[PDB]
Amino acid sequence: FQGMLEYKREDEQKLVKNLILELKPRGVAVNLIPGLPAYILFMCVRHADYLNDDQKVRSLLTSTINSIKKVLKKRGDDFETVSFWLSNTCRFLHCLKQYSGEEGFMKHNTSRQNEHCLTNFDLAEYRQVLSDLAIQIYQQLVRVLENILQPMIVSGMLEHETIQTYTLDSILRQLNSFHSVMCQHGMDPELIKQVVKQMFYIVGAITLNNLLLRKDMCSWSKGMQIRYNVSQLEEWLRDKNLMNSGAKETLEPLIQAAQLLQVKKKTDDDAEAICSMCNALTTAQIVKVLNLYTPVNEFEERVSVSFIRTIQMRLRDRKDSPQLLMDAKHIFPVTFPFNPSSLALETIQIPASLGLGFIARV
Repeated sequence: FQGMLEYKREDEQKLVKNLILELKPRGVAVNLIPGLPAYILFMCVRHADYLNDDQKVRSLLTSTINSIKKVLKKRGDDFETVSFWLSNTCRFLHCLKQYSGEEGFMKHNTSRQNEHCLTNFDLAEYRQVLSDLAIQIYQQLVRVLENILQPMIVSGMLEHETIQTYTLDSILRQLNSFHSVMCQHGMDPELIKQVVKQMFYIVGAITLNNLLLRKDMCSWSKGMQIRYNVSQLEEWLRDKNLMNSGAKETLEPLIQAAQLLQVKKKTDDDAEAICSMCNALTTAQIVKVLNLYTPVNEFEERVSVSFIRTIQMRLRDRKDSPQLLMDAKHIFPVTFPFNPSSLALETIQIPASLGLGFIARV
């Protein structure tokens, strides 16, 4: 057994139907072996390459890419399905690299993986197409994230009192559910990191925008509440070993506005402390918070106009962005760094549960 799979030309549509269109991401086999559809499809590409059959290679790659697009048009609003196919598209791309035969992708191969490289076809142009597809799938993934998270944020980060409708705990359970689905799917760790940064940004940007929009959100105690909430999100990062994901950093402007809500706002020293601390907020965002600041406790006092004027004067030369509200729909641009797999293709078994009886091991 050489780690290849053969199938008849006429069964190609049946092949992508069972491996892609109708393949359930919760299937027991694809859970035991994350990436299974990708590997099976790749072992199919290998046999077509071996036969030197250009029509068959062309046809299979096209049916594969088009089937993935078809699943995402149909079920693209379901996180599990999109996550599953971002992972498998990525893995398929990795395989085509790992086993391309190009010496640069061979650095981490075993001797036996090297024997499995493609020999007749340079598939570089397909790789580029696949990469672009993953970008689009990733963008869909983030939009699904945003759609589920956005109704949870104000209620859970701002309105619900966490220090004596959605709660912080709701948000944290969502984040967990997202994370564990991606882990189940075997998504690249480096890509999970980016999804997590993106999620933290959504949470942060929506919370901050509300501060910039509502007087009843700008008090000492809200600021206190926001810092407490953030520290829970940081603990979530810490527990997941995601402290170098960049996700903490996306919360920095929110943290500085929450700190802005809490500090002294009367003296020139207070004016100066604020300008030193708030290096991740624009002059516009700073001045907004100050203008909106409305005491909720007796120990809080109104920010005077002269104080605000003072703060504008100190930031006169800083040349900030005019930005006020943040785009909660911004997507940090993503990369898919090559991630070679240690799976031995010759060990791979096609589970009867996939209905692939019409393909043969070679």
